Amino acid sequence: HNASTARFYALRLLPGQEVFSQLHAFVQQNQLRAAWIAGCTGSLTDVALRYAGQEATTSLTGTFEVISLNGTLELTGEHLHLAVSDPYGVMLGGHMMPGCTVRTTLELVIGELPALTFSRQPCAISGYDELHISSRL
Amino acid sequence: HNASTARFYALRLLPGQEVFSQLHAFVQQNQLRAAWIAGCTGSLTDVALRYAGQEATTSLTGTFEVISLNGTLELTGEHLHLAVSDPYGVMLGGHMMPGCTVRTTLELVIGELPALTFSRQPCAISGYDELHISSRL
Amino acid sequence: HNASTARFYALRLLPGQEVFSQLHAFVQQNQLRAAWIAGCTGSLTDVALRYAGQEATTSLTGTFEVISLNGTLELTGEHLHLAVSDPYGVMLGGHMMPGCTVRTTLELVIGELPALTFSRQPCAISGYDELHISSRL
Repeated sequence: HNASTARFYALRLLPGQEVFSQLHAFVQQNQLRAAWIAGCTGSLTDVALRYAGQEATTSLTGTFEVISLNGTLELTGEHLHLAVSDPYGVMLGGHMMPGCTVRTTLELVIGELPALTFSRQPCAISGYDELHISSRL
Repeated sequence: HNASTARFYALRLLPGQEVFSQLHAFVQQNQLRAAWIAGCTGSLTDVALRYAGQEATTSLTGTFEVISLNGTLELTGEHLHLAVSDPYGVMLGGHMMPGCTVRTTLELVIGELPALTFSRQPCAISGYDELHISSRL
Repeated sequence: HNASTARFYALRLLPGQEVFSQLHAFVQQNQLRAAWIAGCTGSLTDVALRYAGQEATTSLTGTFEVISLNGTLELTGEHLHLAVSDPYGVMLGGHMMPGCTVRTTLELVIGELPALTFSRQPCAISGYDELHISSRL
């Protein structure tokens, strides 16, 4: 039924740290196999996003607040989306890429589903490696 | 105290599937009585949103990334909000309506609160059927 | 490892209620020490946001839908971000401040991490009081 209890972790990233690398380090340290971002708040200086249907990554630098950071992650993969707001309330969003740097802080609550395992397997329909959910066993 | 442990489900919707119908099918299959979207990431082609205070639904078609999908759902009701971003980072958001179609994928982590039951009961204050939380018992 | 199980609460705020005060009342009533917004949907009339890097709070009044409300909260502190959409799909976001009032409803699922305790301690790096996570014990 792809059901499972959940174990949660709370963490705070520091100024200057790059988000993707830190999330991967956390996933590795705790050997998370089926995790997702359950909650997130903070700020960024550098932002790296890949807009819908775009192949290239867009790099931005400024004063940004993280409005939402959603998605799944595991030992060998992830799929995260980010939305940020600037000093005038304007928001931008897309597929989060490596390169986002913490401004003052990034608070996160990450959930792990012990009974499941996430992997990225080729989907003949979309043509990309998509989320595959199987029992941890 | 309206407190409860939570059971989580992970799922992936496929290209071409309509979100509301699939969420309802999942709710029905597992007989979820007090669920909420704990995490979500993906993409859409068709988007159906009802903007703030509007009576009519706005239908859009294009290349969109799902930035956030939040809300509650249960056997006989739901209340979900969606935010999407286009190929240029521009975002749009509102009350999600039936009609949103998956582009490449939609990854979801849904939580269910076994000790509670969600229902929609008339609120003399707002004038609409609002979320009512009671013990599962 | 800053890990913990989670206990969840579901609640609905009423028309006219101010969000910060109600969240604090809920935190106080249940003596929550390490909580976060796990899910949220609803509408607002008055919106109080502090944009990225800004010192002053921006006050708005109108017809808004809550697209996302994220962040942590505890007995003596909180850090929440809000994103809202107007009658034309336009979104605005920032650091949520006291002053946001419910329009028709605000549905929330709040998680509490029993094994942890959140506090705000001075960070010599950012220069502000930041999230500090310690064991509940």
